[PDB]
Amino acid sequence: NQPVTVIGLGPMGQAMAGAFLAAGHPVTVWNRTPSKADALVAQGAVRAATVAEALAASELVVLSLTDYDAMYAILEPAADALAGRVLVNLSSDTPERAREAAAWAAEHGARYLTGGVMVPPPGIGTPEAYVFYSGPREVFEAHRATLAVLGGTDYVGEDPGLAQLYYQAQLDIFWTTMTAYLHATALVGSEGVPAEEFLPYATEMFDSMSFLEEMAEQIDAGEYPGDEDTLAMGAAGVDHIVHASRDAGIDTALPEAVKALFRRAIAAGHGEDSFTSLIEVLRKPA
Amino acid sequence: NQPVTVIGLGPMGQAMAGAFLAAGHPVTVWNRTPSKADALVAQGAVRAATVAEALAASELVVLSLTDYDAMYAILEPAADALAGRVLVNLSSDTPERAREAAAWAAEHGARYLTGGVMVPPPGIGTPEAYVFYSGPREVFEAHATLAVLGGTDYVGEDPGLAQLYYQAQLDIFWTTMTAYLHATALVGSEGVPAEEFLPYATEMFDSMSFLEEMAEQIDAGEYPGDEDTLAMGAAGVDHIVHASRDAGIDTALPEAVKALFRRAIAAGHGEDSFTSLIEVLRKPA
Ligand SMILES: NC(=O)c1ccc[n+]([C@@H]2O[C@H](COP(=O)([O-])OP(=O)(O)OC[C@H]3O[C@@H](n4cnc5c(N)ncnc54)[C@H](OP(=O)(O)O)[C@@H]3O)[C@@H](O)[C@H]2O)c1
Ligand SMILES: NC(=O)c1ccc[n+]([C@@H]2O[C@H](COP(=O)([O-])OP(=O)(O)OC[C@H]3O[C@@H](n4cnc5c(N)ncnc54)[C@H](OP(=O)(O)O)[C@@H]3O)[C@@H](O)[C@H]2O)c1
Repeated sequence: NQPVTVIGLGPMGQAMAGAFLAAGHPVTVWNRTPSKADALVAQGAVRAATVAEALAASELVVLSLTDYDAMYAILEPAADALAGRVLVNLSSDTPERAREAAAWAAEHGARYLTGGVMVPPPGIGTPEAYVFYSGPREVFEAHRATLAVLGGTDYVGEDPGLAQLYYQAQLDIFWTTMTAYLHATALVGSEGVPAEEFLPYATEMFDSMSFLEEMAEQIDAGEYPGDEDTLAMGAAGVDHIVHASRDAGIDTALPEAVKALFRRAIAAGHGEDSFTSLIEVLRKPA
Repeated sequence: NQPVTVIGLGPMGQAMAGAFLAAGHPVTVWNRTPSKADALVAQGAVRAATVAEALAASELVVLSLTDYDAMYAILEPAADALAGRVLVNLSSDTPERAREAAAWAAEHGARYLTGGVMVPPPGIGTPEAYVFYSGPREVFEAHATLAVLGGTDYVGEDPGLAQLYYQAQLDIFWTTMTAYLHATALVGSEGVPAEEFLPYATEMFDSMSFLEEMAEQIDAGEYPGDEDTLAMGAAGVDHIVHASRDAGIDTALPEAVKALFRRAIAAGHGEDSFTSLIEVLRKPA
């Protein structure tokens, strides 16, 4: 009961359009590569010939593109067709690029919402699916239901860049943690321990991290009471990891980066504070 | 019952000695700072007057010291008393330093078990604690007393293995903690409290349920890159670097991740699964 346009027919976009179509929403679609639409048009989507047609076809225009450079390459030549439309950009990019695009959309008559999808293309439309949303609350509340088709709707604030900040911070946890798991698996692997043999121990390590609330409370108070886990303690242990990694013939760049941050914080006088104090150097460029 | 000596009465050694004592073992203790044994001695522990008498008091000698340098400083002047003893070094150090110490102990007639303790001092004695052990399987099998401290997790004969497993677990711990704090600082740049983002970060960690598929890929050495290629990850890491830069936060951690992705792409893995990054992590630059 709401027309929807989907610019961007990549794995993600195709999934969104299909979910919109399977929810019964009128769906118009466009893509630099039309062949990517043959499937949805066969399922009942309208392949627009131009970007202008797609934009006019619906007020709600959801964008799933590689990056914002792609958006501007698509939409700028049709910028005079953006008036009245609501652009919901779900493409990954920087917060600042989102705040710049929001201003660009405004000057061209369009409203702008930023979105960060937290599921793979296949996950779109499942209970585990949720999308960070930021921008004008009224515009969000006006199109929440339509967007819920794709997954949970999580409005995080008015700043257009906030949704992407949340997304980037989550991927910052993800990729860095994945690299740590691979580095540790390589370390034990240097003595012939299969990855599937270390997996139980790695898995239980992550289940042991049930104290993040305490750390978050420390950060939010700006107080890092030392007690059972000084930063100096972690610094000594990180040195053992660096030295073990070297001895084992594996890469040392990752543990060395962690070590240098600990040294920064100790030089700043947090050695006796809780290791949460490390955030104080993480927030300050060296 | 079965005597046990504990050398090193810092927070961990004090907790280990207490556990042995509460479990009914005869316990002899030694520490460079003797005041730290007072509370234990008041409960039945024997304060050895000399390191060598501590070694002689029990065949099983548990060491809980800062590093292996502390061990040699303590034990070398008394190396002739190591004969017949079983040294169980629960001190954190490198796998190579463990192998070296095992050879030194054998030169003095002592057997050697390496241990890696995966709980803080308050965690000793819970059945939910565990300790990696490596060294002669017959020596580990003969020394029930160790279970007083927590689970006994024997990883093999190589004396370096227990510390290898331990350093790898701590590798995950500290790097993941650094990532959590950096990401928390990133959203905090715009005033999002850590306690508001934590629910989302917790979901992230609870969503890591594919590590098995990664484990099988590593063991096969096959990194089928179809769904999530390394190139796609690198592009995401670049946005993270740039967002961190724009936010005024330190970029060293994300730049370190970015450099590893670049190395893997330069090794031909751009279109492989992100697990292929292990091929650069297994080899120095
Ligand atoms: N799970 C996820 O994959 C996920 C999660 C969160 C966010 N995102 C964001 O959503 C995007 C889309 O998901 P994806 O990675 O599956 O697909 P993708 O490969 O990034 O496809 C992006 C889309 O952008 C289009 N495009 C790129 N450059 C263009 C240009 N110069 N002119 C016109 N169109 C251009 C592509 O058209 P063609 O099809 O013709 O190449 C394609 O439809 C991601 O790149 C990311 O930015 C994805
Ligand atoms: N959460 C934890 O505390 C924890 C958890 C798991 C593993 N570990 C590991 O277990 C070991 C024990 O740690 P801990 O918590 O007890 O604190 P610690 O400060 O590492 O232990 C200090 C102990 O080592 C002794 N020592 C240090 N340098 C010495 C030297 N040069 N000569 C003689 N004795 C020396 C101290 O003697 P004095 O007491 O006389 O000063 C004391 O008995 C460490 O290797 C640590 O990495 C700790």
